[PDB]
Formats: sequence, C-alpha cells, structure tokens
Amino acid sequence: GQIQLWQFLLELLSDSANASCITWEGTNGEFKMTDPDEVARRWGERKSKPNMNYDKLSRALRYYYDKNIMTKVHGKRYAYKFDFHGIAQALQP
DNA sequence: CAGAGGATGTGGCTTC
DNA sequence: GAAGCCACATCCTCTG
Repeated sequence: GQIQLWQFLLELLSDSANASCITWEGTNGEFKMTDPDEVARRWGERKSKPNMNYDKLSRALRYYYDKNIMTKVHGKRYAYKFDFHGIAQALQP
C-alpha cells in the first residue's frame, strides 16, 4: 500500500532479475513488458487485489497519457515510454 | 487477441 | 456525519 502504479514499474525495472518479466528497451524512457501477466499478477498482490490482469492494468496506464507521466510506443508490442515532463510534476509536493 | 477511451464505481483522505 | 477530490479498479463497445 501507500504507492502509485508508475512507481511500482520503476521498482521492478531497477532489479535486473525481473528482465524475464519487464526489461529496459534501449533509448532513455523506453521499456517493454516481456511477460505482461507476471507483471499484472504482482500488481494485484502489492495492491491486495487478486482479480488483476493486463486488461485493467493497461487501462490504468491509458490514464497516464493525459497526465504526461508515460506514453505508448506505437506499433511495438507491450512496450511503453516514461515521460519526464509529468514525472517531474508528480515528483513535487 | 491488442489498444483505445467513456462510464461507473471505489477505497482514500478531509472541510464545514 | 457529509461533501470534496484522487487514482486507481471494473466494465464495455468499438477498432486493427
């Protein structure tokens, strides 16, 4: 508890063990969900919510476009880009 | 199956 | 004991 979504994802990406589950992809910002279910599973877990799936998760991310927190890497599959613009905003009191 | 966004609901923190 | 917003969860009818 006491956490956002866009945070959780960072936590995982800092651990190179989870590269099986979610790995940084090249350019600053870009990453891909190699396993978009083991992700969805651990999220419900951390948020004590055992009905969780990529279906509801990606909707939660689709809100972060308007907030300029992260953006969809168009065409490429299960891939996403963190957005420093609105990241720096949520990182202020 | 993605991926998209509207609609409604929800546990969360709080102002009168 | 109630109205305020917050960031999700739940759902849903598109589309490729």
